[PDB]
Amino acid sequence: MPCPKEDTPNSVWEPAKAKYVFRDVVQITCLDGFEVVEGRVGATSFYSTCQSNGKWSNSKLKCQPVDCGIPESIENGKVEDPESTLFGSVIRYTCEEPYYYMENGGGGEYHCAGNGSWVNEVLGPELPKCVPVCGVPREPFIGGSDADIKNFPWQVFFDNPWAGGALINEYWVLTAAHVVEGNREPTMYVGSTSVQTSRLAKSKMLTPEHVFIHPGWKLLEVPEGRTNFDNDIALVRLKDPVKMGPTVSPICLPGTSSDYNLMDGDLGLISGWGRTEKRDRAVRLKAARLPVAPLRKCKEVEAYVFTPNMICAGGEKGMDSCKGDSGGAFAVQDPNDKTKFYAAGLVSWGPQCGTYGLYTRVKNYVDWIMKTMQENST
Repeated sequence: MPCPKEDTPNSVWEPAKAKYVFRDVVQITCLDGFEVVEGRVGATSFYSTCQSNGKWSNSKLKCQPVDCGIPESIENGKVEDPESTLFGSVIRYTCEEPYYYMENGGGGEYHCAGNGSWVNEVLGPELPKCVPVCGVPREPFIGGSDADIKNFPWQVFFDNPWAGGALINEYWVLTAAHVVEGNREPTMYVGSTSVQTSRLAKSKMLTPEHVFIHPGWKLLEVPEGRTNFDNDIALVRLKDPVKMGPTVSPICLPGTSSDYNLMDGDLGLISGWGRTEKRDRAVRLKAARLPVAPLRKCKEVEAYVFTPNMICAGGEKGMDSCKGDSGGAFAVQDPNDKTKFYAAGLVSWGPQCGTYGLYTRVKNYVDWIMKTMQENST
């Protein structure tokens, strides 16, 4: 005749009574995190009625923990294999270190919340973004020596003709305008210490979506006898993002602040496969270390123009800027972080090279760089 109230963890009954009787109707609500799964629904409340036989109409319907389900994956990241996916469970996202780090990480710890979704203390249900770590080479680096591609993972090799550039994120290569005014659809390659024309299908090719030449770059009908190198800078947007790894990763950009100004004597690394192309053998990457020198030098050899948008480097006899690929990066150690490199300069001055080098002063172009990258996103 009367209906007993059985064990009620996981739920609350309105009205809550000690002893229920025939015809009594009870509303049952599951506690947050709990549901009754029947058919296509996870019911969080329902009615049950006390029958003439003392059994409840919906006895045996039980509130169970919600399942947040198998965690979504992220690009350039992994999620540790979870012990359960039920209410209150904890998962941990991490990025592929050291080539990637978590962008404003909530720490990557998510928990299975009451409504069935994985949530993070700060991000709510948004997943972590894993973005490329810039500037830090796996293995760091007279007239110049032998290099490995690991010393300069940001080096982009251009091919027709031989030239260079620097990878600055997963979608963008930084290079000299002189290098691209000719080929608007440049062939680019990354990830190898050696280059061999017959052998290029083995080294990972980048495909250009579009080339952005700095508007201050004076265009010439006759490019071979260019006297003015002001604003020698350009951006190439790639179709596909670049996977980072021990042989490929971007280089940092300079800040706008004055500690990214250069003093005479400041050391920079240049790198490349050389000015003279070789079609019959393999050529290994080479590098050289050069001191910043005052611009008032860089005048021996009618007649070149010089602006504060240019950096001069070198000076002693055996120094060689040819080493030294066009459009490549003049790499200086970061002032706030001795462990990462940034592109202070891009290799300028066309064919002119040796003993002293000329470099586009990257710092004066940071605004234009960020603007282009943000206004040509996706």
